[PDB]
Order: sequence, then structure tokens, then C-alpha cells
Amino acid sequence: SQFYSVQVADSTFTVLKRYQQLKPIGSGIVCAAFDTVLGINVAVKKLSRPFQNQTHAKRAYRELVLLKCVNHKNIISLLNVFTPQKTLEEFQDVYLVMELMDANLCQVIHMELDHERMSYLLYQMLCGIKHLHSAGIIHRDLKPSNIVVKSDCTLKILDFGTRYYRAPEVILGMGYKENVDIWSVGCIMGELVKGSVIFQGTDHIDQWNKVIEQLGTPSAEFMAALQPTVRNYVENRPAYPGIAFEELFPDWIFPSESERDKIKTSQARDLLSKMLVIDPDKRISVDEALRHPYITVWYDPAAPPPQIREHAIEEWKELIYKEVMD
Amino acid sequence: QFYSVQVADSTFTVLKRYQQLKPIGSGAQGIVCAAFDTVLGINVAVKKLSRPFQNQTHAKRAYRELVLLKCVNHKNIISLLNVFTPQKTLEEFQDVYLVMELMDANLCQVIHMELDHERMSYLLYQMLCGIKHLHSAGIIHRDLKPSNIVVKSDCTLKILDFGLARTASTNFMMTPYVVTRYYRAPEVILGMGYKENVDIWSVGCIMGELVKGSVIFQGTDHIDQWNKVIEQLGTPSAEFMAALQPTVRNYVENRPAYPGIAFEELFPDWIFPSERDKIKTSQARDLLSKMLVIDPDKRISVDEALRHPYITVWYDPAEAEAPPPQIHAIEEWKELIYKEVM
Ligand SMILES: O=C(Nc1cccc(-c2n[nH]c3ccc(-c4nc[nH]n4)cc23)c1)c1ccco1
Ligand SMILES: O=C(Nc1cccc(-c2n[nH]c3ccc(-c4nc[nH]n4)cc23)c1)c1ccco1
Repeated sequence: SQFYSVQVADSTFTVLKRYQQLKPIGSGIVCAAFDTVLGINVAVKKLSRPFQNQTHAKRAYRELVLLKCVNHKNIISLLNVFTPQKTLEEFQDVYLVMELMDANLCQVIHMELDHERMSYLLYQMLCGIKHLHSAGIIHRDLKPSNIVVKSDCTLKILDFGTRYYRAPEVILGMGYKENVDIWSVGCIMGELVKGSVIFQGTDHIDQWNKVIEQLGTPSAEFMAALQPTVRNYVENRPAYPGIAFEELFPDWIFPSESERDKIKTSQARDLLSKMLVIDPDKRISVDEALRHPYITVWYDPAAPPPQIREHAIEEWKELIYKEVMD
Repeated sequence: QFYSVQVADSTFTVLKRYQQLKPIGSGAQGIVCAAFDTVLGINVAVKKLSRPFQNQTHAKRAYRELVLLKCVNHKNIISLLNVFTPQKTLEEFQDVYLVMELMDANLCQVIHMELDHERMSYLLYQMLCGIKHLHSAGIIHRDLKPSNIVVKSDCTLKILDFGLARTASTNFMMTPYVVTRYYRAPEVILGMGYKENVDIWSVGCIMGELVKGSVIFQGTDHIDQWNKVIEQLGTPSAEFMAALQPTVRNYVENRPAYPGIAFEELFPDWIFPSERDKIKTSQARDLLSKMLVIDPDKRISVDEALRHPYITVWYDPAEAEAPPPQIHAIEEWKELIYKEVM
């Protein structure tokens, strides 16, 4: 096969000749490109020095294996993968070709969405997350910027797993389970409705303060699950009663141009109140969220789980190279 | 003070506040008129109990209706406004008039209309809510049909009565009846016992009729009712049939075998109401397939039907639950009923 090179935004992209007129859409570094075999625009991602250490190679091998095996309507589709190198010995760069979307969620936060659209977006998020959970993948890094949409309101998750969306248990260095991703969904949901970040901490420790001021000091039952030294910190914070959810998310920030909006507003606030819960023992699960009145309107009763670690940098390199070549 | 009026070949004697009586409903146990209430400035429904004191069953049922109507307070159960007797003493005592909120129609009247998914699911949500409130008070209706459900033009729906006492026996399909009983649950028809989801069969029959615009199981007589069930849903399991009373068991097992019709064929796409309607249609059919189940062991519960995608969209988590209600010789009944009236 033949390639050509183009300097794009401080970088040099060397790609198959089928991908033309590259233009940057984010930062792996990502370009939009016209595919002259398919006749469509695609997204071309050049992986950022994939084998510089232990972390990078581990991450990039995972991303590539998962993109190839996972097929769900709410997870980004891989269209092609290539390298401009011809041997394992000179092998340096990996290019991922993915479907091109219209926008990420940061951009939709700035608009005035009705209940139908908000609930449909949230339904899709939870569907994507459920599929990831069923494959043993707990994401932990969900945020507006790694979720993309089409103008017909289709939603896909970009990666397989920033401070503003981290669950209380992550902040306090506890363990976590599936519903760690529900906290993040609650944070994104709140922001879609409010137009601003719910918990905007100046640092990772100030994050806890932002949570406490709004939701209140968590229960003694929750405290019991902390190691004494971590609990000492938590209990030495000023005490907060928490703000009522009717006050946190007042009627006026919700759509209110018809009478049927009134009940959807009660439902949306109720779901928020179950997702934004400090104690993961008491926080809603993905399956229950999917059955919530606000969400379940989108469920159709009429997808197979995917057919799915420490190494030397050279051992990782041959693993990645094998994945690119088949 | 009272005055008398001849209404649809019956004589009503009512308080003078109740004026311009016009009949709206007939039948045994009660004759019903709309009346303008000059104290309240609204039209109401006046029901005269159809001879409450003829025997012990009549007096029992009349007492039960009155007690329950008084104690129950739920937005989907008919509200009682007043109760009175034209007689002045316990010795005189004879007639009972019940005054209730006036609605716009019986569900018989609005069933078969061209209704969208939004109105249909809303009516069904309301029915389920009333039923659940009854169940939580220990009341299982067992005889729900469109004629005991009433509606307003805004789609508000209420249940009109409390059906059969918990300890009442029913007659199975082999024992004749004159009237139509299109909504009777298979377990009642077959002589079985009943549990709470007896009422779910009725809702399924009502849901199907709202969608199709025709009675789902329209038997020519009491026995043909069962043939209409099996022709569409299919013969139930050997195990289920084997557990029936001999009279029933022998008939039912020697019936021709039917495979049943797929719910996509029974309730096809074109009978349902955009692209938003497509998922709702699919959800509606799914609920129907779970309600219209012969064997009560395999039939959906009221709680589960309320959480269904088709239904739960009308659930408001913020609104307060309605608190649960605070619950003989024919001449002892009279004194019991008189005290309730006064
Ligand atoms: O900006 C446009 N689209 C847009 C906007 C935001 C994301 C994507 C996007 N689609 N597919 C992807 C795969 C990966 C990434 C990725 N971003 C960081 N890292 N990776 C991003 C995408 C696309 C646009 C479309 C038409 C006219 O302008
Ligand atoms: O026909 C009208 N309304 C209507 C129609 C059918 C039922 C009711 C009804 N409202 N309240 C009730 C209480 C009991 C009964 C009852 N029927 C048997 N037994 N009991 C019935 C009702 C009302 C109407 C309203 C305005 C103009 O026409």
C-alpha cells in the first residue's frame, strides 16, 4: 500500500492515500478526513508515542483490542487501523480510523434541550455503560469531552477508560464498583440541565469540599467504611446539612413550556437525587437507572457481549504490531 | 326537607338541594341520576340503592359499599360527597341515596375511540394506581370491566365500585349465566382460587379493547368464553389443566388443541397509532403479552405493570401517597347502615 505525508497542526501525519484533506478536530491527535474509497468524512487518530513506557503501551494495546471486538450502537466504531511502517523493527506509529461525529457533549451543554432529547441522550449513555459493564469494563473516566453526538441525537462513548466528575470513593482513595460510573452520569446529567459544572473544585482535595457543601456531610454508616485516618480527615471538615434537590435543581432550569414537562421535571430531579449520592452502597445502579421513569420511555423490548498485565516494552510492541496487521 | 320525582319509571325522593334529576345509569343494586346541587353549584351523581334490605346478601353489600366509599380516599376511586335517607327514624328506614362526583362518561363510551399512545397509557396508569390502592387495603376487585370505570374529558379516570368481597365465591363456566362476561379472569371461569393479579387479566382485556376497538374475548355464552381465550392465546399446559376440578378438567382437556397466535399477529402494527409511536407500540404489545396470560402464576403483577416502560412514564415520584383507609339479621344490618347514613 502507498502513503503520503502532511503536516497538520504541529504534527506530521503519514496516512493511506485514501484519506484526504485532513483537518484537526481535537487533542492522540485527531483529524477529520475525507475517505475516497467510502466517499465519507472520517476521524483519523494518530496515537501519541504509544511505546514510550509501561503505561502508554498497556493503554494503546487495550484501546485497539477493545475497538476491534466491541460492537455496540453507543460505543464509537473503528473503521480501519494502519501503520506506515513495514517491519516490526522500524515500527513507530499507529493510526486509528473511526466514524466521524458532529460534536462532543461539552458543545450540547451550551444548548436548550427539551426533556425528550435530554432523556434520550441519558438513555444512550446508560446503554453504552451497561454494555461496557457486561464485558467487565468499568470506565471511571466518563466526562462530557469523551462522549460524542450526531445532530439526530445519536450518542457514543469515545474511549474505554477530569477532576469534576470523579466519584467520592475515588477522591477518598476507596475501592469502587460498577456504580462509580453512575456518579459521573449524575454529574454530566446535572451539567446538561444546569449549564455549569456541578462540583467545580480547585484541586482534587477541594473536590470533596464542593461535594459536601451541596449534598451534605455523609452518614456515620458511610464513615464506618473508611479507614480511621481517612475518616479523621472527613470528620474534621465543617459539617453541612446539604441542599434540597428542589433547591439545587429548581423548576425554572428545566424545560417548562407545557404541562407534561412538570412530571418529567419531577422524574429528572428524582433520578439526579439517586445518582448524586455520596455513599455507593445507597447509589442507584445502571440497571435501575435504565428502568427509571425518566429513562425507560426509550427502552424497546423487541447485542452480544464482546469476544475478548505486565510486559517488556518490546513485548508490548510486537503485541500492538500484530493487532495492526491482521 | 324532601321532594319526589319520577325518573325513568322509578321514584326518587331527594333533598331539595338536588335538582333537575336526569338518568345516566341503570342496573341492579343502583339507579343513577345526574342532579344539579344548589348548595355546591355543581352537577352531581345521585344513586338510589336498589332495595338494600331484601335479604342478607343485599344488606351486606350495601353496608360494604357505604363503609368503603366513606373510608377510601384516592384520586382514581370515585369520591362520595353525601349520603342521605328520606325516612326520619330507624323504624321508618328503607331507602339509601348516595351522592358522588359526576364524571363525563363511562369507559364503555370512550373505548373504541381513536386514541393516541399518550391517552391510552395514561388511562391504564390510572387504572393500575386505583387497583394497587385497593390491593394495599386488602381489596381485590375480581370483577373489573369497562362499565365500572368512569372518565372525564381531561382523561382523569376513576374506579366506580369495590367489586366482590374477599370471601365471596364465584360460579364457574359450567354454571349458566344470562348476561355478558367478557372480562372475567380464566381462574374465575375455571373454578380456581384467585390472588391479586386476577385484576391484571381485566386490565389486559381493557387495554386490548382500547387498542383494537373490539372486545378481545367475545364469547357467545359462558362456555364459549373459554374457546375464545384458547383460540388466540393457545391451550395452556397439561400441568395447569390437570390441577382443575373434574367437571372443568374433563371439558378443557378434551377441547381441540390450539397453538396460540403470536402477539405481533394478534395486535399488529397497523392497529396502533410518527417514529416515536414505533417504540411505544412495541412496548404496548409487550405489556399485553404479559397481562394476557392464562396461568396466573406466569402473569405479571400490578407492581410490575406499574414499572413497565409503557406505564411508568406517568409516575410522579414527588406526589404524596394516599394514606391507607381506616377500616347479622337484616334488621341488625339496618341499624348498622342507619348509623353510617346518620
Ligand atoms: O467537529 C466535528 N465533529 C466532531 C466533534 C467532536 C468530536 C468528533 C469525533 N468524531 N469521532 C471521533 C473519534 C475520536 C475523537 C477524539 N477526540 C479526542 N480524542 N479522540 C473525536 C471524534 C467529531 C464536526 C463535524 C462536522 C463538522 O465539524
Ligand atoms: O353522562 C354524563 N356523565 C356520566 C356518564 C356516565 C357515568 C357518570 C358518573 N359520574 N359519577 C358517577 C357515579 C356512579 C355512576 C354509576 N353508574 C352505575 N352505577 N354507578 C356513574 C357516575 C357520569 C354526563 C356528564 C355531563 C353530561 O353528560
